[PDB]
Amino acid sequence: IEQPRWASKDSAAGAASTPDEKIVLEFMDALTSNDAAKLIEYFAEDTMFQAMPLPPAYGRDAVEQTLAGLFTVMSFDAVETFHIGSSNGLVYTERVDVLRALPTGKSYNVSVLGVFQLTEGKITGWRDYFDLREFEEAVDLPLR
Amino acid sequence: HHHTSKIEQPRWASKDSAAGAASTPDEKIVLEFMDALTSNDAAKLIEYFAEDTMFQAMPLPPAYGRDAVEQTLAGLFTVMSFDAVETFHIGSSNGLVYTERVDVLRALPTGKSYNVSVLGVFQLTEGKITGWRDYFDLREFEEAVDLPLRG
Repeated sequence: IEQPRWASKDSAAGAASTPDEKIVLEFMDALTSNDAAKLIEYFAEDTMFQAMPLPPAYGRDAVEQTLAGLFTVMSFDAVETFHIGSSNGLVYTERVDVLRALPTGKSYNVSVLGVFQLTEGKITGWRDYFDLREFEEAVDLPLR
Repeated sequence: HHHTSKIEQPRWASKDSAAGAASTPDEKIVLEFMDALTSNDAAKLIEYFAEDTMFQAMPLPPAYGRDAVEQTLAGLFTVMSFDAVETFHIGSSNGLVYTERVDVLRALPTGKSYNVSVLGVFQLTEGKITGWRDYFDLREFEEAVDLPLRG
């Protein structure tokens, strides 16, 4: 994970400053477990998840199942957040996702900017924005 | 070709009236800049940018420096039009503004449009943009409007 030339050089750039931002960074770190049943405990009943190039899942069940599905084909290997901010109950994270395709054994660093919506310390919404094509090509695995 | 103007509120969008409005001076500059994008006028837009700045539509190579940004944005405006923007959420922290939007982009060679779901980050110092990065999927756009920007 190279520090992009545009990443802040401030020692606090990618660190938490509120309880909600803290919940997210911990949830981000937990992703490396590739355990949907574990991660769903971070989510509220009324929630949704969407990797924006792909369709969205609505409901705590749909999110768990979607994450489980993703984990049968891909390993969350590492994360680093270069910027984190929040406002009005939404947490934004500019980060890098190291993803590893199990069927083909290839890996690619995905530049991601995500948004989280939290109520009472639980996630009511999660959307990651990135380019799907370049990831697919780099790991020889189509996901659409 | 036809394409409707009304942009539907996503099911996941916040119904908090404050979520989509500017609460600080840095957030207001960004919303002004997002309304100024419909001008497709690099010369008008670069006035928002500092000398030490950068811009990158992440699926495409970045541009560093004020001159590079202007030429890159101008280049875009020869092939695509910026027809409309709606920002569902805008947030702010430690000099970085974030905006969850839909960019209604139209390909000039074909006349076709597409709603691009975008999440963006802006870096500001003294009210001038030192950085702008928009995260989205490019293939969705290329295929929808039949305008190839990457080979």
